[PDB]
Amino acid sequence: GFLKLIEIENFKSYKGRQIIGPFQRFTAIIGPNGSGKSNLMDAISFVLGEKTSNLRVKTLRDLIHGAPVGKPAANRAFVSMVYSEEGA
DNA sequence: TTGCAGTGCCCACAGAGGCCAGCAGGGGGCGCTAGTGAGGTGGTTTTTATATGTTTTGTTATGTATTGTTTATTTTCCCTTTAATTTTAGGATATGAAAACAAGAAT
Ligand SMILES: Nc1ncnc2c1ncn2[C@@H]1O[C@H](COP(=O)(O)OP(=O)(O)O)[C@@H](O)[C@H]1O
Repeated sequence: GFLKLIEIENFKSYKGRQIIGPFQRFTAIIGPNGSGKSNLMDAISFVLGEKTSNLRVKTLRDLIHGAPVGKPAANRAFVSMVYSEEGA
């Protein structure tokens, strides 16, 4: 089928658990500069798995919320997707 | 002797014509002068002409500037040869990141 929606925890300006909306056949993510939007794609690649450098980040302990400043949100992060396919 | 018919003489006063002064006619020759007219001489200027001085024009010589000339040092186009310099593996490093182990903590 396709990807229904994405769930993030303590990752790239995403405090706590927030349910991102369900994804239709063609949606879009729009916002001004520095709004924290490419990080959604970074999480998509992350749950798919890829080396840290292409996520404009090193050592993979900087990916937690608040880590680039220097004060992490916690030592604990979830990311989770739900794939929706036909046959219910 | 006389009357009558006819003659002689003396005068005189118009009568007449030469004499004469007066006076007017024509044209000959001289005394004198006003007023031009022309001709000759002298003065003046003047005008042409001639000679001298100054300046203007023409010719000659020297210096400067322009054009040309064979050098002559660029200069620049064209070779063959290096001296950096770049590119391609090939090995080694490093720093990360899972992975396993060991250490609290809970059940
Ligand atoms: N964990 C984080 N917490 C807070 N701010 C962050 C965090 N990671 C990145 N940022 C900052 O958020 C800003 C938004 O950029 P980013 O999140 O990368 O996405 P986008 O490029 O779509 O704006 C950047 O200045 C980035 O440095």
